[PDB]
Amino acid sequence: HHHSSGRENLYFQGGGYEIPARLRTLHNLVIQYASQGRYEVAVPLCKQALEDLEKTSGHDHPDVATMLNILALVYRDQNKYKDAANLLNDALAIREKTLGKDHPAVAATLNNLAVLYGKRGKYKEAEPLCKRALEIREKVLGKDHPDVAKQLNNLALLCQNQGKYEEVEYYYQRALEIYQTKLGPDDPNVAKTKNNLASCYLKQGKFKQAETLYKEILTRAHEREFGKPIWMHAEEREECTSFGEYGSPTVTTTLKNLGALYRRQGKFEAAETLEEAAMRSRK
Repeated sequence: HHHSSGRENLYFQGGGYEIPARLRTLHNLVIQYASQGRYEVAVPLCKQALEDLEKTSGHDHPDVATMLNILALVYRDQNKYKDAANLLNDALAIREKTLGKDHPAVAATLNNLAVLYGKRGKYKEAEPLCKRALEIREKVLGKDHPDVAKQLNNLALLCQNQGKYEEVEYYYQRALEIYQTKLGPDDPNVAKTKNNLASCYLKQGKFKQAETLYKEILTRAHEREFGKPIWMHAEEREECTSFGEYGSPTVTTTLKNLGALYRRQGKFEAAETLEEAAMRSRK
């Protein structure tokens, strides 16, 4: 019944209140079968809604673009990449024509082309599409909106795949700046963006800068519960009488990361500490 704002370009404005009930049902079935990956049913029904809609309002209409966008994504999941790119451009052309060059639906379609090219390793081609979507999101939502930040994270990983590390660090820091000011410092996106930037640092050999971000994430996590963390204990075990001295999903990964890093550093007692603490945090 409900759908993410990220897939809004696959749905009719508001209800679709004035869309004939037949075309509304036909749309819901296309969506339903495509979810189950049952493309035998999904495609004809889509081709039919497309045919039915072209008769009613012509090819250059927002609803044609909607059914094209749905179909284009079915073709992409079928690994029919060239066909998918064609429909999305056709859908882009219509949306530019009927809704404006800087409409949210346009940004959505560009983010679909960029994803398609990127997942096919055509990062250079994807990059401007992603940047146009970002210039649209800025215009519409404002330069400090969390959705503008979400977009920066996608652009930064697109640039990372091209080794453009100076642009990457900038985008990740701009996105972290937004998620820290516009959202809480204990918002999950803050830790997510930090791990992403830490990954970039790792590529570059900046192990110490990544170690810092892992520690920062693990500190605000502990300080939320009881304002020493697992890593201070790890560093204590690394350095080292009647009885012995016996002893969030975005955090469990950070523990796997810092454990991996300590191991990379050859700090094995500190590594085992976090590696064991990660296995515990998973279960």
